[PDB]
Amino acid sequence: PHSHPALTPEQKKELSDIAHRIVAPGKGILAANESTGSIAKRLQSIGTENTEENRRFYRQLLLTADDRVNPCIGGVILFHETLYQKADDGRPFPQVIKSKGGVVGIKVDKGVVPLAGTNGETTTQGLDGLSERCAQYKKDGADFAKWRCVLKIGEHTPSALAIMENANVLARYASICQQNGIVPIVEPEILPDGDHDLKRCQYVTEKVLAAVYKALSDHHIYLEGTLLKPNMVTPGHACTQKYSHEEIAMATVTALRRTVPPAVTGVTFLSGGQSEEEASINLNAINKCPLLKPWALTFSYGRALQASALKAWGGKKENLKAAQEEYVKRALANSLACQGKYTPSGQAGAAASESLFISNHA
Amino acid sequence: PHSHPALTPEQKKELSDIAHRIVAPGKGILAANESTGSIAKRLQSIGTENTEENRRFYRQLLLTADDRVNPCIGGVILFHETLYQKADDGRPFPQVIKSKGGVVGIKVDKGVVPLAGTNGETTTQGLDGLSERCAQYKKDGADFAKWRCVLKIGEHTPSALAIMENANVLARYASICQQNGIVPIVEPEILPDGDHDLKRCQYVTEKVLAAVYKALSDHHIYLEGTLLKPNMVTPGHACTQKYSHEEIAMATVTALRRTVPPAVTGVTFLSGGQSEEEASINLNAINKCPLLKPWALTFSYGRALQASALKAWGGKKENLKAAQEEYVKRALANSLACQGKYTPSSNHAY
Amino acid sequence: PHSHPALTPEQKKELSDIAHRIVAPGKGILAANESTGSIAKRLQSIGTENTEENRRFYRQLLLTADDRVNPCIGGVILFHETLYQKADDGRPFPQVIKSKGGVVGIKVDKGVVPLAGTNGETTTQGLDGLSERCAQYKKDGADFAKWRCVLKIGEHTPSALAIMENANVLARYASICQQNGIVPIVEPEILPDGDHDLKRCQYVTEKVLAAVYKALSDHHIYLEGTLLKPNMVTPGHACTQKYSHEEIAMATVTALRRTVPPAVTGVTFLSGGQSEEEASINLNAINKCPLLKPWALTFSYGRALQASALKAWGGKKENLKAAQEEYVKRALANSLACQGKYTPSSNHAY
Amino acid sequence: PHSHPALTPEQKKELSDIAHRIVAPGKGILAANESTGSIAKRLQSIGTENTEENRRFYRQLLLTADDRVNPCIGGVILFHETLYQKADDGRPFPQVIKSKGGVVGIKVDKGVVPLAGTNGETTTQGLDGLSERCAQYKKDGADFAKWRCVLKIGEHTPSALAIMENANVLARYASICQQNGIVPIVEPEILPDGDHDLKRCQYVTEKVLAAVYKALSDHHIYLEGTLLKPNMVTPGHACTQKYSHEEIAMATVTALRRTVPPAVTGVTFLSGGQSEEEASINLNAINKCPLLKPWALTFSYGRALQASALKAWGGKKENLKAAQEEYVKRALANSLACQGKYTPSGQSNHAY
Repeated sequence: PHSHPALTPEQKKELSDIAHRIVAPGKGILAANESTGSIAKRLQSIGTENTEENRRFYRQLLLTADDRVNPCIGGVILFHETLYQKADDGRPFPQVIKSKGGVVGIKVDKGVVPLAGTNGETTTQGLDGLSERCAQYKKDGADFAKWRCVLKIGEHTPSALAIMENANVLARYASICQQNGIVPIVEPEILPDGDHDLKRCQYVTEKVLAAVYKALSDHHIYLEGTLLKPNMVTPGHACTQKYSHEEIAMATVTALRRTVPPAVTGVTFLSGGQSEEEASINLNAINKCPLLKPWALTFSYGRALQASALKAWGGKKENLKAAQEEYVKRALANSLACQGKYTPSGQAGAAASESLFISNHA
Repeated sequence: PHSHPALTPEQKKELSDIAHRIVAPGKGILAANESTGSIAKRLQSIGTENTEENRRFYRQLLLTADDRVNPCIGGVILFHETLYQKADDGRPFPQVIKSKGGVVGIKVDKGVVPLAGTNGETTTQGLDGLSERCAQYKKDGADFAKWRCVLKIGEHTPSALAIMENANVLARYASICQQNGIVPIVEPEILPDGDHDLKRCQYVTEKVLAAVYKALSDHHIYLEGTLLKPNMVTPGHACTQKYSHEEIAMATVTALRRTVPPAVTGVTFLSGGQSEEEASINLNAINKCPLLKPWALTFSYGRALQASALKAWGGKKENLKAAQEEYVKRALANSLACQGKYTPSSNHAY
Repeated sequence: PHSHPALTPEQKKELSDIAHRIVAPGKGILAANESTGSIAKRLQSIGTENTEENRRFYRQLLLTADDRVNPCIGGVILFHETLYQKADDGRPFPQVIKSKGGVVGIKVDKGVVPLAGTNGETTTQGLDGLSERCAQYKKDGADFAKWRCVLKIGEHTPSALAIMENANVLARYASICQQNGIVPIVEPEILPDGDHDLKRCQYVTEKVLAAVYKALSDHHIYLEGTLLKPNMVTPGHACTQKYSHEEIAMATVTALRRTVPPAVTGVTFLSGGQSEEEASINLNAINKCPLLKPWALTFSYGRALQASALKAWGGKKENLKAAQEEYVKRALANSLACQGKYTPSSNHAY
Repeated sequence: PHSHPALTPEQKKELSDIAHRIVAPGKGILAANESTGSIAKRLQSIGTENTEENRRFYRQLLLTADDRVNPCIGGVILFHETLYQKADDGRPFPQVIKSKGGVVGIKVDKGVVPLAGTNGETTTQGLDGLSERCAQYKKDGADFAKWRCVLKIGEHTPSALAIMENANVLARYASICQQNGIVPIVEPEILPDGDHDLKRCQYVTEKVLAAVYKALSDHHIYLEGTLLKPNMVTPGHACTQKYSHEEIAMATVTALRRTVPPAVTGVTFLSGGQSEEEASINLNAINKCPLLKPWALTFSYGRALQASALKAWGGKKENLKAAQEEYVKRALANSLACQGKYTPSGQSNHAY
């Protein structure tokens, strides 16, 4: 019951200042850390070879959009490869991101692994030598990190074991990050897979988050120097009953109010299969919910920000302008949504309404 | 996991409404639930025989203070005996309390008991037949309850066992209360005894509250239908280092912000033996602290509201008026305090 | 962590000695602690009024059987009422029990209560004032106590909350008993109700017992001064698949080997609705299981020891000898069973 | 509340047979898994250059001792490098180990790392890619593994976080091993450093082992297919009070009886810095303790088996025989001790 300060006042100030800059009013996160195995399917959809140059070019396309995205993007998450690549003008991507007022993030987990004795459940690995990697990434320009755990709703899931194990490992990952001046984004994703309804997702989300913050407390984590990346509370993808955006918003904010301490600097929602438009409309409704919310409620989207741009590009170099324009459109929209000032209008492509849901392959 | 609704929409509405009424803006709680045993020493200090009549008169004196206290008192905690007594005019005390706009509370725990194998630590008893008692109390005018758990800061305390057992028994007590329409006030008091500093109190408070809310979650407690009664964060009574009210306020608000969910309707601070003036000044600083507070921050005082009144009374019925005047002044003072409008005359460092 | 001895070497020796005497080779326990409301149906089955005198007579009938039962009975559990009744010769029942070489036990729990937010799950109450009660029972002749927690196998049960809460309350009960020189018998019964199979009962039984002993550790419980009363591992009462006695024995012993520390003095199995013969045959197979068992494996039966005697009696004083004869028959059968000497006439698959 | 079998009957039988063979009556384990950095200190103590060939020669010296050690050694733990080395005749070391009746073991953890917010406490890393590593080692001749967690007795240690985290990681390691047919040896070592007495060590050992087995249960670990490598229960090194071997044995067996389920196949004690003779006398006393012990109580020594051999060798090829003789003597002495038949010649429980 004795205190052995894990961080110093200076270390706390550095972590808190970083977390606040990432989720400053009107700002959100662009999750462009897709691996080669993942980005491959993306490039394939538009019939493009999955080469290092193509991946480089595509990342450059998103990172070098006009200055209209500056007020919209507070942070950009990159994959190891991209952190060490450069734009056509020789500027390292981390430098390109910062020159536009954004903070650089890096994925540090090494994927999910199966939990023996469970019904298809998993935990995440990547703690080995994480300290040394964080210290090096910090030097190379990164200020925050990404780590994803995955849970699923079923007849016997998520189980007591899965919840406890995933909560404990997130805490370890957060502790090591903070020791190296890196803001950890805690990500306990609850998949939308299944036919459960809204209230069931809310119940599970509440139990999961209560377990996550108890674990963070046991591990002496500095919450002001962290961010939370949860799933919005929605019905199952196969649920028959329909709900409005106001209901999803109310269920989501209620779950958070019952589990997330005010000390947490911000919440950056994951789209999880929602369409570009659907993701923006819900984020907006959440920010308009009548209930009191002591934390920033913004975005951290991957495909929900790139869908239209990826299609507009098509792998054709002469379509750069068209591609970037679609990206900019979604950034501005979400910027307004994280402020509760978004109202969808006329020119909203069909690709923006397409469901980006993919059944969890396992 | 699978949900088995512990409460219906109607039941939740009831508990939430009661909780909000108690901690409404500018309002607090008067803790007058002392037992014959715990009130003994006090009547002794003013040379007054400890008889039911004298107790009834004293309680009457506090509950019948003039209307100036109405906007100050949102709740009143009574001891079993008092819940069934009447004022001179024949009105049941619960009725007197309600007519002045206050909510009636009742003490339901049965005291602390020693935890074998610990360095003098305890847990609290009172769960047996608690359901039937809450239903009976509800029928007789009570809408919220009090249950006190006690922890101590020492070389090896509070231990892992004490923190875990006290947090678990508090959840059981809360569960039973919510099934009978009674708002449970969770009170995990960490004594100020000792020579520890301010940062050590903050550390222990953070760990305790964290354990408390995890246990409330495991037991499916409806937070919006509860209140929290914690100790303020301060140095031990024997600490040689000095701190300002602003530092006490910052440490207190920071600790709560790191553990108490926004859904909790309100926080009613225990006085923990502080003087009337000290408990008021500190509550004021807490409400003026810059940090954002998603819950009401008010009072739930015992001696911090009765001290001067008990003295002015001294058992003399002729002192009624003088005694009530003292109580009215502390009620007004704390009402301004819980709003940050009272005046007697680097957060990264936490 | 730091040590703060809950017991002295003398207190430990007293508890260990008591525990060993109860489960001495060939000895078991007679569970005759049925309440008025529980023995009511037992008496109406034989058209006998449920009066204090009839209950006193029936208990006397069992407690005063001839010396043939002495070597078979190491302990007898009584209900409050019976602990203060006397046989026709004026002798207090606790004296009658001790005079035959048996240890006296007393039921101390206060029944189950519903756990809010669960699918009909419960926990057990009775801790309030338990310390004073144990001190009094000790003076009146009791050396061990009984406390029953109930768990059920279902689609979503037993839940994480039920397991944790029941395990925790059993630990509080055990701690209080040992502080008063009373040997606590830890009873986490998993009902056989349902259509689940043998493997499912073994799984749940394994998870519950692990939680029970982690709890007893956290609360500093002296295991040598305790006994365990669990359910045998069997298929659900309505399971379609059928199993042999050897299978039941293997599932039961394997489950116990994976969770019960060798320090535990003994295991006294509950009958759980099994017939008199069935309960004896299963206990016999358990003792013949070709695996190492570091603890005594005996019995603590209620109806599985009284069924025939109760019927033979039929409420007629003229059938005293006949009734006791039936009791002696089951006492001898189980005495042989707990030794693997009873005759009515690939463990990696677990 | 539902079961989803992590292992099949065939997988359980395999893990169980391996565990029993390792701790069969009269047999123990030789821990020769020192790393390059660790072995450096050992070689430097005898003025010998720390080269691979020198390490190979030394490991060979122990692995090729005469057949007298056969009934004494049930298992041999190796470091990665040694698992892929060969004897002079060209035979792989794991082949040499098996031909002499021993089971081959491999160290799989990746060392300790500091736990932030604690008073110098740590946890252990090494889970990343562990499943692939175990499958590869199994194929190459390994049947059991080693993973070491370290806890320390102090003013505020072991803390709740340290105990909980170390117990959890050990369970993760055990789970992955069993999925690959490798028997995991759970090693929660409590350091003997400090001036604490016998009672304090027993208390701490009891609380640690309780958390360890609760964690193994939560992760669905098959106990019959595991072994435990705990510290003996002794006073701290700086403890002023003196104790007999009988008191050390009683406190050790008492702590184990109160926490280790009888389903555990065996207990292989670590020497924890004790002298060669001390570790043998205590192991013998532990086996003679007048209490019921439902599991095999044997050894898993490093320096308590190599101390004299390393010195007798001195790094000189001409001293091979003299060096091997020293090793054999300790192997024979401990073989008797884990049976309670040890002798210098060569042939109140309530107070705890």
